Amino acid sequence: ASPFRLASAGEISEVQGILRTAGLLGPEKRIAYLGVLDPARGAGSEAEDRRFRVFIHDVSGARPQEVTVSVTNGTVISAVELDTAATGELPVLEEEFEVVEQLLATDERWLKALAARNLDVSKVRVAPLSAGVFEYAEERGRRILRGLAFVQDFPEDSAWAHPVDGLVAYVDVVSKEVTRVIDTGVFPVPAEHGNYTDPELTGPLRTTQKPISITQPEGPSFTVTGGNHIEWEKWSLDVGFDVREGVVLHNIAFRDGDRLRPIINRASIAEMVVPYGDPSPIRSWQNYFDTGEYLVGQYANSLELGCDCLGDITYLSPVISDAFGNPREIRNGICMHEEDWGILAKHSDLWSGINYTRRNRRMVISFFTTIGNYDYGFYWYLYLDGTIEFEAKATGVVFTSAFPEGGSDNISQLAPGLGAPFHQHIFSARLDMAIDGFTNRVEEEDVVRQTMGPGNERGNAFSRKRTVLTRESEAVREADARTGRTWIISNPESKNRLNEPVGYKLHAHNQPTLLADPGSSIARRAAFATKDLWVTRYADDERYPTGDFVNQHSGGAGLPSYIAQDRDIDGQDIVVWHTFGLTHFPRVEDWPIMPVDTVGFKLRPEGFFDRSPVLDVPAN
Amino acid sequence: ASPFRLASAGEISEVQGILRTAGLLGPEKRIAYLGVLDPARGAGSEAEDRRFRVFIHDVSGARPQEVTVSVTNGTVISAVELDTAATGELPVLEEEFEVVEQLLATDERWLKALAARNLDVSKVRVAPLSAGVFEYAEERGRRILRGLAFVQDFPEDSAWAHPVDGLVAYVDVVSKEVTRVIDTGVFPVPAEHGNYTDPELTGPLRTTQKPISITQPEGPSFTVTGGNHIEWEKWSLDVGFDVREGVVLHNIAFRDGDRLRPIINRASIAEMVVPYGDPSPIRSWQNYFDTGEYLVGQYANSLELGCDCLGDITYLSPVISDAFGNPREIRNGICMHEEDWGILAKHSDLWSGINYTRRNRRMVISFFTTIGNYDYGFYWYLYLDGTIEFEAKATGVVFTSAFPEGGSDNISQLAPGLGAPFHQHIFSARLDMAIDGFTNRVEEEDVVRQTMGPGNERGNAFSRKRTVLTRESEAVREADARTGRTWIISNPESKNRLNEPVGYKLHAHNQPTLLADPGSSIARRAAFATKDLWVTRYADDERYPTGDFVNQHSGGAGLPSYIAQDRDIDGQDIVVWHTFGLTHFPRVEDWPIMPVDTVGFKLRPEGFFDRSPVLDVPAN
Ligand SMILES: [Cu+2]
Ligand SMILES: [Cu+2]
Ligand code: NA
Ligand code: NA
Repeated sequence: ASPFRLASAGEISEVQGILRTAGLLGPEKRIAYLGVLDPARGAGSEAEDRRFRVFIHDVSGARPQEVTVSVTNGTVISAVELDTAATGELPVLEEEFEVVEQLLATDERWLKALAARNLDVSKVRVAPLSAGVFEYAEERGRRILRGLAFVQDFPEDSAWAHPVDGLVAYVDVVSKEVTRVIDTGVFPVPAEHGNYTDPELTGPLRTTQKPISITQPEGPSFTVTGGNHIEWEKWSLDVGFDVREGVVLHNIAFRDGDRLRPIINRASIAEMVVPYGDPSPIRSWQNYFDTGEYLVGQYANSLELGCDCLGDITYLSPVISDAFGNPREIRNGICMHEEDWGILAKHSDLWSGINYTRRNRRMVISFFTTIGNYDYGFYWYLYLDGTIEFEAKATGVVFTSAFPEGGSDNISQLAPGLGAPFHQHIFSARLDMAIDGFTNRVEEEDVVRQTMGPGNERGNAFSRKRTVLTRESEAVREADARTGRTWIISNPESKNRLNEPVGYKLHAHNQPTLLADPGSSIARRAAFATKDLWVTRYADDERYPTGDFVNQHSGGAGLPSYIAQDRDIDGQDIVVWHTFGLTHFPRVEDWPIMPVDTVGFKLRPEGFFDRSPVLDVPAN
Repeated sequence: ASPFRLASAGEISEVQGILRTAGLLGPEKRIAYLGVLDPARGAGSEAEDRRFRVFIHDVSGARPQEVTVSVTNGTVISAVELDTAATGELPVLEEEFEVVEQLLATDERWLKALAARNLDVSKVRVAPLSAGVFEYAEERGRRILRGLAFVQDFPEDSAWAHPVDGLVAYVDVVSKEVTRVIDTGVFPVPAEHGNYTDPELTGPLRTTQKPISITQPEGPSFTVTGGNHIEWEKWSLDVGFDVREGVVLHNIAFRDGDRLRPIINRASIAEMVVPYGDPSPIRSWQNYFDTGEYLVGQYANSLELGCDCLGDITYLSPVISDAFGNPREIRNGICMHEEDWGILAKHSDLWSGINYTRRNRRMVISFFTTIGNYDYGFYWYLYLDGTIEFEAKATGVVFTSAFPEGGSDNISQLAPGLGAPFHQHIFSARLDMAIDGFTNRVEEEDVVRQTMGPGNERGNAFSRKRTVLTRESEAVREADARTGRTWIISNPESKNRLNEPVGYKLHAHNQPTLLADPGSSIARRAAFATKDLWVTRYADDERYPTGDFVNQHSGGAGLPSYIAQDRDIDGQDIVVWHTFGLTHFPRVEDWPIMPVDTVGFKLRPEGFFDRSPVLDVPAN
């Protein structure tokens, strides 16, 4: 009965039926996005009204539509025609990816370029990539993908080992036209294979690894009710899934004695951008908005027991829509389990003679997505002591190019003639905060160094300072690792037993933010990525830091437009947006398949509790 | 037969006999430090000579001595008398701790201060703390401890809940005189108890945690030979133990095909300092050098199976000397085990149809120490992919004070009337590098942003730059998180298959360094803590960043004096010293016993291998 339950196959089928009945889903229509809307602000509100948001593409070239449907009542609530040259194109459809290689295989400019390189078109794979917004006026209002070529020597070959540099093509996937083919010159195609299951490359497999067996003889310590409501070691939350954002956590709360205390109303990764730093015209347009352009939940993997998730695993299998409105199950797409996490607290006291040790554990909620060559794991952790942490795991195969004779300032060499362009992987976490309720504020905390002198005669004192962010115009903040800068989200109307406002402290990793020139297309489209922390006043329609329609959309939407409203955020319903990412200069060890690298953030209680919340953990 | 084997009980007994017969270990003598010396540099050192270094204290006031003995030959190699006003006092003896409380209990000034506060002297515990060097000219050349008082209401009570503020005493522990008693005023003694095993405070214990069973049905994947030589998943190393430094790793190497390739010759935590930032004269002198002043190895815990170390555990039980030269075993003082570490690499490839997942593992070497109220865990990790990581875990009970009426800029409130002064925990890792051999150099790597313009028309390019550190005077470096600064240790004479020098990259956490005023006593004595990275030329006698005799040394010893030699470090035998630490503003949740917080660093291969080193890991 919970309003936060996962979408069911029947709900998606019913949305299909409602759209069909309304005349909105004829044979020329495709569903590019479908997802459940969260309840509006208001305790109780409608007893039950499940509403869905749909983006509807038209393959004949007519204008697309944004539609909201009530599956409970069987009604279309609103339907608006979109002017995509103004507000952005819809997300890329899975069926449009296949179009690109097929169209290029019959284009005489493409065939001439491959013939000049002595390449067989039947062996050339084309990576179909999002287009962005650059200097090509004919692309405005059209759905464009750009293609880069790789050779596959045989059907099981890793094409990523054999980039065809100097060549790029642009394709209109609705009119099925190749608009431009650009050939800047022949580069040798790197010849070494990158087949990481070939015994010639792996050598004999290790025989030295003995098994590690992780079991839970009495089952796990968490309970799952209503399909997706979790209770674990005083935590309470609902696990959602959205085709765009992937796993979404709702209603994160902590049972403190007899009271369920809210902490975070909604937590998600609301965008992720992968900008490339190679100025070659073959790749200087290359920027993936995996969330906003491709929809990461759509490409979620089925996770295999014992390989992907080890231990006593509970799975969720979320349902999404295909392009025609039929439900599709992602079997075993979300893994949930608890993990031992070392020592929690320990002290051996000389004076009392008491020796005390307790162990920690964490609850893990994770999913993995694959987008072309890259594979990303998204991990949410809850700890016994009240800490909440997010970790992204990046692996897969690095995107390759030729390595130029004479070297490069923007490309790493991985193998003879094989390069890997520099790039970043930058995430935006949207944290709809609810620390003890919705009246919240953000303070920036810096360490304060003090000068030796009166009142500090030995020059040892140091302190800290907290600055309240009171309006959106002052709530765009940068990291400062040297001064230990953190941000505290507090509730000024809820005090702990020492009469201090309860709070949580956000600890960032302080990695570099977006490196592109501030005047670049990517800096305008991914403005969120240029600053570490943004705070906005909550609003129903302010969902993504890049806006609703990211594909081929110029600047003008998203966080810079939201904060211009300069709303009061001092003791209000607020949303924290945290930018964090990895800057990747590829190394030889990343080839031919990359070991996991990680980045994340965490939030720790800061006077939220009246004392340690884990004094009641037993010894076992 | 290995020169790097742990010291045995028999070796320590031989040292005792040698000292005794040489007349160096009379009844007035105490051993303040005893440890084995590493072999001198020599790629052909065959004749085994086990040598021990000893610091001998004299309780009657005679000059202490530094002695080197050969246990192989049964001889005293050298014995030097020390002038401690010049070169520093010897480490604090465990037996001097109790002397402070006993001497104060009969001092009329101390008793009068307690009587004014209505405190029973039999209930007053005194923390005996290191003195440092401040304004008191009468302390130069004398062994001083300073004492702070806490009330224990009953024998099993946590005295840390009841600090007696406004009172401090100084004690000469050799002449057994109380030199000063300072009473700055009466503060209420906080009355709430902090007994974290009292059911009245814990409440009923949780019944919700179900067991997690971690077993290795075929045994562990590592082997231990010669007592302390580890082989695990291509790694090879020796696990040493020193009473000052604790666990020391020797001869870290990686078996790459047919070659055993050195990486690090010796890795240790060579100092750790805990400076306090409260300007009250009761505490403004307070700075713990846990390694240099107290010796963290001698307070190592015996680690309990299933509580401290969980899984299939292999223990080492190192032997140390007591104050009279008798061997003392620290039973189960070092835990060794391997742990599952999630996904190592993963890719699902559309074009080849191959789905690939591999799991990661790490080898863990750990010990725990207790120094008064604090407990520290030291963890070294080796990963399958060549990564080396260190993690310190801080827990225990925070050091307390009164919380002043009207508040404080330098103390947190934990409970009614109970404060916790601000402080840091700063570590120095000493990494005697040996990347493919001893000819190494360090480069500083910064991200480079590029401006939009010719050759970068779309404003997307970015790059990096590397600066070689060529002499010690230019090898004192600061972090810069904003530019992604890392340091690369490479061997300019050993190239990978792409003809680039092999290297390892040091990734710091970029936490704040020492906050004290640069003119302060602590900044002079802990100068290492003021900068993130130091590089020196290797020398046999440059062991600790703070010098050999840290206790009551006036300042400048260790790294500032080593660096002043300005030696060539460009392609030489070099040592990297990395400073890293936690800045602790105590929170309510840290009381009455603190959940673990962590800090560390890691090193990752950077073109050390010719491709990923984990292609031969099986699916399992
Ligand atoms: Cu990358
Ligand atoms: Cu601390
Ligand atoms: Na909110
Ligand atoms: Na070295």
